[PDB]
Amino acid sequence: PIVIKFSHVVAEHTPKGQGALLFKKLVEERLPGKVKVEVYPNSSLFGDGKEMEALLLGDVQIIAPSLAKFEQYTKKLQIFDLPFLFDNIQAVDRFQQSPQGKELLTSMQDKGITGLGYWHNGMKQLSANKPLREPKDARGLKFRVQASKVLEEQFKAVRANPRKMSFAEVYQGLQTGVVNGTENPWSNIYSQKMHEVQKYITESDHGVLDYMVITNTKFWNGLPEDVRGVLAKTMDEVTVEVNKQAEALNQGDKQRIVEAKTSEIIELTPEQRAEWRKAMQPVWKKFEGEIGADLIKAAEAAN
Ligand SMILES: [Zn+2]
Ligand SMILES: [Zn+2]
Ligand SMILES: [Zn+2]
Ligand SMILES: [Zn+2]
Ligand SMILES: [Zn+2]
Repeated sequence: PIVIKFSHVVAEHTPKGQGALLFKKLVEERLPGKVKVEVYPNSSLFGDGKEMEALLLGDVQIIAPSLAKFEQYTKKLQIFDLPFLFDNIQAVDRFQQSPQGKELLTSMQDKGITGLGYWHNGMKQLSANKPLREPKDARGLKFRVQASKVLEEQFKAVRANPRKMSFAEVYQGLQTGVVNGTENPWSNIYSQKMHEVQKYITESDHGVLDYMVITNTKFWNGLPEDVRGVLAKTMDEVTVEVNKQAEALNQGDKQRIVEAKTSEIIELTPEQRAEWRKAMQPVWKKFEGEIGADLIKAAEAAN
C-alpha cells in the first residue's frame, strides 16, 4: 500500500493527536489495503525544527506544525502569532475561512508545500511559578516560546526574557529553571505535565495556538487521482471533527489540572486583561511590513 506517515510533537489525547488517529482510522476503512497511515506522536519520529526537513525529503508525508513555526518559509503566517489579534476561536475560524485565509494555505507553494487545512487547538494561557496578574509581574522572568520572532517580541514587550525551545524540551526547561514560565493551551499544559512545574496559570487567552496541516506537493499531486480525492475529502471530515471538539478537550484538561492539585488558576478581570493588551499590542507595528498592513486589517475585520 501507499504509506502515509503522519508525524507530530504532541501527546495522543490532544486535538492534533486525536485528529491524526482519526485520519488513520477513516483512511484505512475507506481505502482498504491501498493506503496505510502510520502516526508518530510525541516527536517519536521527528521533533521540532526537524519535521520540515523530513517532509521535503519525503521521510514523512503529513505534518501539522503550529502556525507560529513557519517564519523561515513564509512571512505571512506570523499574523496568527500577533497577541490579542483574535478575541476568540470564532474570529480565528472566520479569518481562516475567508478568501485571504484560504490563500495562506498556498503561502508555501514555492517551497513545495501544500496546505490541506487549519486545525484548532485553543487560546494560550500564561504560566509561571509566580502569579501573573499584571504585565509588571512578568518582568525579569524567562519564558519559553515557540520558534517565532513575534512571540519573542511579545515577551520583550513586558521585559521578560524569551527563549526559543522545541516543544519536547519545555517540561525539562521549566523543571531545571532554564525557563521559568511559558504559554500554552490547557491541553499542552496537562498532557506534558507542565502544571507539575508551574504553580500559577493565568487564564489570559492572549494568543492562538492553531495548526496548518501540510503535505509535500510532489508526493500529494503524484498520488493516483482517485486516491487523492478520497484522502482530501477524508482530511476535510477530520478537520471538522478536530475543530468542533478542540475547545471541549481544552476545557477537560483545565479541569484535570484543577483535579491534579498542583497549581492555582488565576482569572483576570476584563480590566487586567486590557492591561496586557495595551503592553503587547505595540508588537504588531514591528511586523506589519513583513505580514502586510492590509492583511492585518482583514484579520481585525474577522472580529
Ligand atoms: Zn479521553
Ligand atoms: Zn473552527
Ligand atoms: Zn531568543
Ligand atoms: Zn466525531
Ligand atoms: Zn480530555
